[PDB]
Amino acid sequence: KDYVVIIGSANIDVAGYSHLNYADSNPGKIKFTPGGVGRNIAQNLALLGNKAWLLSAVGSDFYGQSLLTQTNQSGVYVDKCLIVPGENTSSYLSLLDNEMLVAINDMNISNAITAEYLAQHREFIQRAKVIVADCNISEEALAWILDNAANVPVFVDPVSAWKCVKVRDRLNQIHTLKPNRLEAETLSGIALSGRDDVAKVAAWFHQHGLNRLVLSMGGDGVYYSDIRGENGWSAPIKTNVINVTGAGDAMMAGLASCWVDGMPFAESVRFAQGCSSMALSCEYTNNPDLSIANVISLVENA
Amino acid sequence: KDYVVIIGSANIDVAGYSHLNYADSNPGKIKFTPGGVGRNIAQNLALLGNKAWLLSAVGSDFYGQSLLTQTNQSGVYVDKCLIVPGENTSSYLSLLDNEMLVAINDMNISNAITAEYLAQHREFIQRAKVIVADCNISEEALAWILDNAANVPVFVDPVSAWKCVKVRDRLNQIHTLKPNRLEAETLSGIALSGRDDVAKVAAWFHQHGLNRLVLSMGGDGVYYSDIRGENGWSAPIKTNVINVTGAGDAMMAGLASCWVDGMPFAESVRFAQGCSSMALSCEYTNNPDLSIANVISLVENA
Ligand SMILES: O=c1ccn([C@@H]2O[C@H](CO)[C@@H](O)[C@H]2O)c(=O)[nH]1
Ligand SMILES: O=c1ccn([C@@H]2O[C@H](CO)[C@@H](O)[C@H]2O)c(=O)[nH]1
Ligand SMILES: [K+]
Ligand SMILES: [K+]
Repeated sequence: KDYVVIIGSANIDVAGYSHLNYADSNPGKIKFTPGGVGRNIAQNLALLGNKAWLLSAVGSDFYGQSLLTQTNQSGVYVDKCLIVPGENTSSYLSLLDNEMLVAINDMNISNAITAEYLAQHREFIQRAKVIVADCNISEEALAWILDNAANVPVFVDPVSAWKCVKVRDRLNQIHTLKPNRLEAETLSGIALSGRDDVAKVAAWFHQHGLNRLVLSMGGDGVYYSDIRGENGWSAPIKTNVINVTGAGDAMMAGLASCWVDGMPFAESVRFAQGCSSMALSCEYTNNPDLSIANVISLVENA
Repeated sequence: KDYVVIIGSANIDVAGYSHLNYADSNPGKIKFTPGGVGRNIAQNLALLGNKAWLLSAVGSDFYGQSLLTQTNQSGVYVDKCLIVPGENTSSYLSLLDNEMLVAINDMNISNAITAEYLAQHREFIQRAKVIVADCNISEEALAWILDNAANVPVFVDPVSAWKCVKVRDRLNQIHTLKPNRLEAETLSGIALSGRDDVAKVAAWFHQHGLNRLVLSMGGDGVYYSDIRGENGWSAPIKTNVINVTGAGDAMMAGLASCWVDGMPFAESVRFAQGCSSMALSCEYTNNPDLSIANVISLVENA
């Protein structure tokens, strides 16, 4: 009865492209994918074999319930997700071409994931092996999670350069943070011009009380640092990338899962990279052939 | 046990706008509305009080099942709508601004609404008081409907200038056609420069065997013509137009419904205009306050 709790946003990604110029109902292709950092992480966790509870918010509309249902049949326990009356399920609209042209995000239902709401599941949350939170939620909600985790490790996904900042004053309450270059720069106030500067950035994070840093630098690789002194680089699992979406979602899932499985820091980072790689090689936001098995086959094939 | 059968397309309309410039996830607002000419006509018919069966196609995805469910709880009988495996539910994506910027339509599952499919409901179709078909379906499918209607009146919505053409050779099999200016011009090969040319256009339609013509000219009004000699104009119900979508859908519903209610042609046209007016004054694709009562109140306020 070990379970993982993911507190994040549940979205519908809608992607459309043509086969193009404006003020015209132009023929093309549209796809509805299930999305949202929290939701995607929960799903990757279920595909990794953990029993994952999603604490998110969808609307009273029917498409919310289709998001929930689709998520549930992926192995995720969505029966505490909040259904909000009157308001609409959040979404990520994305206009492409044969390659993004533009994108809209409507994610205000994330503000419904309140302190009140999580407080009604305090005990349940405090009896998880691991809590994973994304920064789509309000500052009040993230503060509540970090203040009432009862020594349950909180893994935090910073999401964006804009949304990561709510983490700055609470690095001492976070077990593992996984920022990208821009996010780390935005948090520390130190430029990540090159591979020379990861040390000062990590040192900044550790002096502000961050237990573990998992820093994705892109092509440079992943730099990981433990406040107890262990640090290192891991070079990318070089891959045939079709779409990049769900990469970080998969990596977060890998980190939390490996932690729950008793794996060491470095090897958990390598495994997580394998996961994100599987994500990079799938047209969909989450890969339904993500497994401990073929992630390990992607890793031993190093 | 009188029922109405609607054979058309079932879509999800997605509308997104900002608070906008490119290569950026712009915070904004997204709405999923149920749509598709056929589906909307069925819904307006249910709100007009008829018991309406929808023969459409949605995908094996979950959002299809949500389209069906929302439509069913709007009062429509969707239990013969086809759920197609492997392929995804069709949709009308719309990028707006505070004013449409661009639109994509993905409507290829409409080609799954086959002759085989309708033939498996031959009996049921042939025992309706009226059949309503849209030109989103294939030429083979429309030809099958018109060839096996068993003297059940077929009301046809032409949909677009591009899609209306499949109606040209089968006007003698159609009870009532409702084209716009552009559609009538495209069908007849006669220019509708002004209100002078409605007579020649209508005469062209009647010599090609069309029983009834309901011609919407926009601000000019609605010109209606019976192959038996009755014709006339009806001036628009001037309204507070918020968005225009679902106008013609509402009008078609009004026409079919009024026909089923034994109403005369002209008064059915006036009533139908009232319906479209209710639609014009609702932000949504279908107005849930469309009713015999308050449309008739929109008409008596003439
Ligand atoms: O602020 C944002 C932007 C995107 N996403 C989600 O992240 C995924 C892309 O990695 C998609 O599911 C998208 O909905 C969020 O959760 N928050
Ligand atoms: O070829 C098309 C284009 C649009 N629509 C639908 O018609 C409505 C607008 O009148 C919307 O629901 C839209 O999805 C169709 O059914 N077919
Ligand atoms: K992916
Ligand atoms: K409308």
